[PDB]
Amino acid sequence: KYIEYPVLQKILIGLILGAIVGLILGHYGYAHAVHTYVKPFGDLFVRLLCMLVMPIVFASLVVGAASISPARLGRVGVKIVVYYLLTSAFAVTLGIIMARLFNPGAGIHLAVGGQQFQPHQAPPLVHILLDIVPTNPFGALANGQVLPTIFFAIILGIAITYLMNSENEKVRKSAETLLDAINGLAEAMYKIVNGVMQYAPIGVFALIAYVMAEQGVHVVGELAKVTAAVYVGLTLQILLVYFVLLKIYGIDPISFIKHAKDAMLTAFVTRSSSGTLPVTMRVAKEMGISEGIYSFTLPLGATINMDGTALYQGVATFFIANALGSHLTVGQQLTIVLTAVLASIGTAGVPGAGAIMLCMVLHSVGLPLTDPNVAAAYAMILGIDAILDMGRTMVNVTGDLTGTAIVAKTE
Amino acid sequence: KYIEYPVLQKILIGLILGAIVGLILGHYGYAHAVHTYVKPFGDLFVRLLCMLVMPIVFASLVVGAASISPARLGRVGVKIVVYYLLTSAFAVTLGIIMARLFNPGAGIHLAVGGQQFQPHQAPPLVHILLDIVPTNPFGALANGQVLPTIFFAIILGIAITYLMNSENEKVRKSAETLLDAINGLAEAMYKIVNGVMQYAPIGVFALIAYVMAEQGVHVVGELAKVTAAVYVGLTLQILLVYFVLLKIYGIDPISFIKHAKDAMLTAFVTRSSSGTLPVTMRVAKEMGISEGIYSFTLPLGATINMDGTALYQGVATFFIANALGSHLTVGQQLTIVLTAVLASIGTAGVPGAGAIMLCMVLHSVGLPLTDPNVAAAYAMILGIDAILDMGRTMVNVTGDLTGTAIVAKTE
Amino acid sequence: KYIEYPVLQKILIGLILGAIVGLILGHYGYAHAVHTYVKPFGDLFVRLLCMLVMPIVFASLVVGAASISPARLGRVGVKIVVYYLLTSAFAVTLGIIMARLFNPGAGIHLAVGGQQFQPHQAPPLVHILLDIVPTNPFGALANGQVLPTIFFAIILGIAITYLMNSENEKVRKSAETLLDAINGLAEAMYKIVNGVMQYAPIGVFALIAYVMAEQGVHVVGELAKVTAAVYVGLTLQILLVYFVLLKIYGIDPISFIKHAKDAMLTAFVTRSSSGTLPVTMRVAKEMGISEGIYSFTLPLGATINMDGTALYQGVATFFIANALGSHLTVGQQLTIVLTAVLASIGTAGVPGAGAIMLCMVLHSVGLPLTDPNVAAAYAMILGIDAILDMGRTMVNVTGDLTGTAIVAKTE
Ligand SMILES: N[C@@H](CC(=O)O)C(=O)O
Ligand SMILES: N[C@@H](CC(=O)O)C(=O)O
Ligand SMILES: N[C@@H](CC(=O)O)C(=O)O
Ligand SMILES: [Hg+2]
Ligand SMILES: [Hg+2]
Ligand SMILES: [Hg+2]
Ligand code: NA
Ligand code: NA
Ligand code: NA
Ligand code: NA
Ligand code: NA
Ligand code: NA
Repeated sequence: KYIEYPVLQKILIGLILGAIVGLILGHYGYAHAVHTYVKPFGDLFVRLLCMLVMPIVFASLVVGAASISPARLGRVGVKIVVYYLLTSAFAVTLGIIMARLFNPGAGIHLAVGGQQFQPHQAPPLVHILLDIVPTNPFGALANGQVLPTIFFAIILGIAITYLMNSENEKVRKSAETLLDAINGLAEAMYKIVNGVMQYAPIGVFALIAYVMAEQGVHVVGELAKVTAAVYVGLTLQILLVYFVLLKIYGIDPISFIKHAKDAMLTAFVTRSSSGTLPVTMRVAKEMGISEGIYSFTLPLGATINMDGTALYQGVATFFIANALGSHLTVGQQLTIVLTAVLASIGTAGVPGAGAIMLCMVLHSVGLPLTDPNVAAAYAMILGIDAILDMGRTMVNVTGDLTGTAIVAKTE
Repeated sequence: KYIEYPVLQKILIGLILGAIVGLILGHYGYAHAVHTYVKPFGDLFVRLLCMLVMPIVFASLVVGAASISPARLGRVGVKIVVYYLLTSAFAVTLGIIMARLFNPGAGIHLAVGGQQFQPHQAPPLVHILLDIVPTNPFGALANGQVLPTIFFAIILGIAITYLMNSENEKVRKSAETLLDAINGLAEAMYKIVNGVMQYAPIGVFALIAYVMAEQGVHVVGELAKVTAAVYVGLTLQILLVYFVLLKIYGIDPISFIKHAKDAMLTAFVTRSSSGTLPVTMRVAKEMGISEGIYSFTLPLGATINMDGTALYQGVATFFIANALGSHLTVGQQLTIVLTAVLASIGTAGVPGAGAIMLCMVLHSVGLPLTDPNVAAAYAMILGIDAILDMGRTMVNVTGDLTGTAIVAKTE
Repeated sequence: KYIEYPVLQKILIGLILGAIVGLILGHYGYAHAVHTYVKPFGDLFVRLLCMLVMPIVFASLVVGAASISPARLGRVGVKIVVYYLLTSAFAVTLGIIMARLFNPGAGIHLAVGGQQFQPHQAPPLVHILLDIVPTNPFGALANGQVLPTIFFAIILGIAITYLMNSENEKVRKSAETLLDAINGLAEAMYKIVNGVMQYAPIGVFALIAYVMAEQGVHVVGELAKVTAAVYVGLTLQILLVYFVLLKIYGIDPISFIKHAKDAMLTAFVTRSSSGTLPVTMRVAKEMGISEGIYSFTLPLGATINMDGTALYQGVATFFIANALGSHLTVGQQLTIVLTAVLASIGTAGVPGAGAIMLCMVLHSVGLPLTDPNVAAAYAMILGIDAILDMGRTMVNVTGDLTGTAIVAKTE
């Protein structure tokens, strides 16, 4: 093989290179040829990711839950925790607002096979609620059907914690192992993501290659018009959420960012919120942060509190929805906010991360990728993920420090 | 929230309070209003429990099996073990007899939606037997289908034990962990039960509230006429099984019970056979019981040997069956005995315990709760569970001591 | 029970005894009586094995994969590993050639219920490839569907290894447990096989008993005509593969076998490649083998590198195929080679081993045992497994030593 380059550029090459190879084929040799020999690889890629969606949505939440089991965290955390949720809860709320002013997709409308998309009527409100509670975890889990799963995972995780406080040692010990195994399953699923991401370059080249053969050039407008909605959203996040809640705690924002200057750029280029933990802690002290404080929060916000992603999944949803020609009904629209948070708490904080947990938010809100259109749209954002992933990852780290700094203030 | 009362009364309040709120609505505002705003909560409750039914029927038996893996128990146990089964095997056999004289349900007959219940013809005997052996554990397990599951769990558990005797240490160690993880899954599922039971008060209030709006008052007769069948069954258990097998071993029954006086009342009020282990052992010595003897049996009979429940599940089945208008065919009727034992060996020995493992015995014997009628009946017993649960739990503990005392005699 | 004999003979008795009881009923009392009271037991047996097929195809490969995770093995192994695959890869390639000259089954053609067998058209090549990648591991696994499973297992296993090299200790530790649990699941599934094999005597008696009542005596020709294809294949394996690659490394083959004389006969009679490890190592030195060399290879080739089985599963497939009247299309025919290897790397190296992993190779290549014909054919080979199993097991061990000896030469 030999293929050793820095995946980041190593992927941007497929993106920029795929777009051109796609367009030239815009005219000339009809893309049909592309939809036959090129797209197949773009699909292999798309599936390798949906593969993971279940095992991670599960293992990922049983662990996430246990890392917030009230009570199971000093009240030094209770504070920080309430922090992460509200930051992320708002992060998405903001994303929807960007989706509003910016109508990414709207106009990009596609009917794939010639037929358009239409969702199945939601069962009576009563059943929609009772359905969140799986009737058979194994089953619900066995065959897609997210929510039910999420629900069971949180209940499993939070339950495991209380076993750890069990007077009995066998019990206290069993829980430790089981919880240990789950985790690992999830932690192992990431190795797979990282691995898959090594194929990202080829896959991305196929996806965008295809989206260019078809859809003409109009997609470039929508794709970029999407990115705009994201960043103008990410920077708003920081400016309207961070600085606003930093001057609220007598913290100099300006100088603040000058210290996180290394923690941000690091995460922004590596895209590995997790792999950028050391650089996030070095900066922890540098700005006079108490040891027992960033030693606890920075490592927790590395997986949880990915408000940078929550904004992503918020806008991503409206992109798909608008591209298909469907209008999200407030209710499912507020389901995104509720979901995106758990979906973000699910993200691994690695290259693939974000995108993968998007399916979680799509299956919920009725937009199965098993559908020609949805899968056709999803394949677009998944192609420009890298771009959105960078600015994404950066906010994730920021939110952490910005939380750690504020928690110190009142501790 | 604030809600801190002693669940036991805290639930009896919903029961007694729900019945009245139900009847007043007997006349006046037709219960239809109830079947619309009240029943939904009674259902949330009913599902939270069926949820657990699979993970526990599995983890619960893999562990139960390993705790009886012949050989894997001193022959000091072999004795005690043969004891528990036969006590429980008969406990149910007795329950069926109570179901006989007392026809709980019979006359309570309901057709829910207006249609009546009718079971699917059982496949040729040949297939019924071969079917107990799952063709794909994961599958069989994934989507309901008990028996197959039970079967695989026992085989898994008993198998794990033999790995622990493996000369090789890696093998011997692996088995230890895996077995450790399973357990925990089950031990964790109980935390959930306990949790769910914290909702019991609300749920019960809904269930019985509904059963009173409909069915008029005739249900009170059947419900109580059921309780009778149980207790007059539990006391018979003790009197015809315990005292009979106590005077058979030169053990003074009268005085006997005077010592277990604290172990019984304890379990009878806490309803936590497990949580009542310390009080069961304090009494262990008090009556001159050898250390190495109650140190081994009392802790084993805390989970296994729940002959108090086996009687429950025995009568419970005939209640449902009679309420629907179906006559249990001897064969499925003897299936209950065979099932109820494993179902009791599955019970956790906690508040929820009993009822939850009932579904296990229902899915077997063809009475899926996924059915309007069955689910309608089940919802009745599940409403008066607390009452039956107390006298239940008490016999569970008794059987333990009554076994420990006899095993000492011959050891 | 009492039943304590040496399963090996203890089974040959059922085989030889079943055949006679079958034929006498050839004439006289039509076998219909047999297909009603005899076959049912032959089926119980057949299912007990298919039961295991999934849990083992999974746990079995996650472990197998981790035991070859490149890199995760000294380069002292890389050598030995490349060895096992190529030996087994060719072992099967050879089996197909035996299936060619010998047309086991061809002529044995059956239509069970009166209808013949016909496979479902394979989806477009594109989908056949993308389908190997499961969309939902849990699902794919939950309900049969091998390949997808295999694929995920290898990716899980190989992934776990890289977690063990993780700087972080928690990560490094989690992977250890999870990997530990999986293994055990598989190691436990064998206990079940061994157990099931204790029923082998009865089961085999039923199977062949039936195949004799029907099919007349013509089956004896095919059954034996099959065995021939195997052995004349196993001996060719050794002579054309081993001796050829032994004189290639200045190793005296003749004398060679005189030392493995005990390691072979041992494995040949016990049929437990694994249980014959000690006798394989005693011989390790005896022939001047470096400690650090057979201490690493012999224990690895005990589970992996079962080229004796790979030849089995190679011919076994053509037996079934020919018996049904279907011609394996080169492509699925080369799928067998690719599958048989993983299928052999799946075998446990115990009595049942081989046969059980055959289903793995059948589900792949479209020949579900859920089909009257396939299941009818499979039931024949499964009846004479013991015979093929012995000569099988022997080559498995041989390949090990023959690999160890050659790796020492160049190390
Ligand atoms: N990979 C990003 C998260 C995401 O893309 O969703 C990170 O490093 O945190
Ligand atoms: N909860 C009871 C058992 C049951 O209700 O089935 C106990 O403590 O043993
Ligand atoms: N049981 C054989 C393998 C097989 O039958 O496939 C062994 O000992 O290696
Ligand atoms: Hg996906
Ligand atoms: Hg239930
Ligand atoms: Hg099989
Ligand atoms: Na996350
Ligand atoms: Na974060
Ligand atoms: Na139990
Ligand atoms: Na008990
Ligand atoms: Na193998
Ligand atoms: Na071998």
